[PDB]
Amino acid sequence: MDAYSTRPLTLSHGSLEHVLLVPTASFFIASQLQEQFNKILPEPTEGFAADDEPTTPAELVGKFLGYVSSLVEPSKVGQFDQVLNLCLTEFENCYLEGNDIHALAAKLLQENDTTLVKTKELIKNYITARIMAKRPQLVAIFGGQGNTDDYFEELRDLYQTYHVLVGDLIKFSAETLSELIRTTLDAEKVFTQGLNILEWLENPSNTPDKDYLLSIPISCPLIGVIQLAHYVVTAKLLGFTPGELRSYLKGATGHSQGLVTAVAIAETDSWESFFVSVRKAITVLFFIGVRCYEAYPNTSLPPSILEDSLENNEGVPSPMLSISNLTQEQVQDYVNKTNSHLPAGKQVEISLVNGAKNLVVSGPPQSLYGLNLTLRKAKAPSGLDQSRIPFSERKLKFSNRFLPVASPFHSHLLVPASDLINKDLVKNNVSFNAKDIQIPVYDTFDGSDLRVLSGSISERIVDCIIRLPVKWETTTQFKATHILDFGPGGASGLGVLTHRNKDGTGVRVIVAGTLDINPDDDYGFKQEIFDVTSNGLKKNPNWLEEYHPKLIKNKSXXXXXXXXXXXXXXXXXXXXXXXXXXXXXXXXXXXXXXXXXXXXXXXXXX
Repeated sequence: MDAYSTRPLTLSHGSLEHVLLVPTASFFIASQLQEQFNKILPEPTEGFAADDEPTTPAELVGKFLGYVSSLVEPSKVGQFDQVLNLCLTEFENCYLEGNDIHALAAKLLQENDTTLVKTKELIKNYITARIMAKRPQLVAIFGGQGNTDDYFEELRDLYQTYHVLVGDLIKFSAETLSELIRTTLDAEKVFTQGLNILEWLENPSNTPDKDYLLSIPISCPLIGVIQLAHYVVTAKLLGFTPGELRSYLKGATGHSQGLVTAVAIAETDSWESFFVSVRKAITVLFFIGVRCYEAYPNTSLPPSILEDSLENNEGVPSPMLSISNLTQEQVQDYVNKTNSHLPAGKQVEISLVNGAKNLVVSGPPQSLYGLNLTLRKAKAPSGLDQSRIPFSERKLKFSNRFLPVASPFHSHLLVPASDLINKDLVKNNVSFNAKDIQIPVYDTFDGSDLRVLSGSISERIVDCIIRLPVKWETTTQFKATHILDFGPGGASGLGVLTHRNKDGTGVRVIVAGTLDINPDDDYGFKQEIFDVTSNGLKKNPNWLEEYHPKLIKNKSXXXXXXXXXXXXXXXXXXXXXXXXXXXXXXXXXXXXXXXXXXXXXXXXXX
């Protein structure tokens, strides 16, 4: 038949073996999901689930047929098995000719309308419909504790979009994690939000409490999941292996919480070597969050400090604190001003050195709240005094907001369980971390190859997290062209922060989202497009110094332009103009005829 409803696309008549099962489908695409949906097409045009691109009918035909389909590989009869496929292949030659419809999703955002969730839907309406019964320089960066408040609604949408591409590891890792809680004692009495992570996907009505979903022994292994769930679609929808993906690299430099996958992605040969490489990550990550919680748990705060925290609008008073928009060491004075009197058990330490202007400080929260007092001291109240001699006396502008982090990471109170887990890592045969590092994974601090064993590597992996800062600019050190990031979702979690650091450099890419914002850190669709690479220019190599030899011996003309305000009002400045410079002269009393009759007199003698 055809795609009806104000946007036409025919369906080829296959001479009477489809076109009697086409009324099984087309009159079922005459369902009320399209026929209460085409009256909204005239006045609020393509408002809701109808025809926003001319092939939006071709996917809802293709998806709804796949949704009431055979639905299991022991397939139902051809109306739910094969009339998809001829409709698929006719769709496959209709608008895409291949070319990886994520690229057409950018061409769905640009050529047709800007509805990302409808842009995202048709891929799911392609991919599950595709797999149904048939049709089967680079730097990597992982993230950690990033600018993300969910870590899971990000993930829950990812499994909802690509059920084909994650459901194996979803089945893999949640099984291990539901077994990981039992295997160590004194962990079962920590996880009273019970760790059936698979359940929370299909059942978020009794989801984990979102604040307790931000907690350490629910989230620290969970961050490894989303980068894994993004690594597999990077393999599967490119049709590659991670061993194929580990070939085309130059970097593999993960964050503090994400260094574990950087080691795990340094060593991943094939898809069965993938899962032990998963088991590298999760079994490292799972034992981390529980023991530091046993080393130090969440302090439930008295409600007066709950008040004053949000009065300054820094947010939830969690034991981790960030500052932006300053140079260094001024805060370090104020740390000393706090730690002049505070106990060693209540000491304050600057944690992370990400960003030449930004800093992160963790510690016991009241002490970090105590820092916020002298942060409020000497603070500009965001009233205007830059217009009154700014670079002599003006107080400075900050961002004293907190972090969604349950534990004081990179601290000096998180010493002992890091030494305890070293026994707990060699208990079960995953702590090898051999010479199978192919690409040199840069360390967070002093970013070596990491295959400098005499580390028994997953102790330095422990040691780099809660003992030491990051110093992220020195960490990076890239002779790169682009950077893939696998941070915890969005254009907020450490994707921009690399770009915020270095400029004149790569065109850094983040796996999450088919969205974009602007040509800053473009992403999503470039993973498998064609014929249009980008290149964020080296604003240093480009537009620098100059010297030459012209067509007729001249330059571009002697770089100096000068213009006074009283000393540019005669024939006198026309001698320097007669010399070797650019002279600009105006504003000479009488607007009429003065410096006008004089202009030719400034021209004849020019």
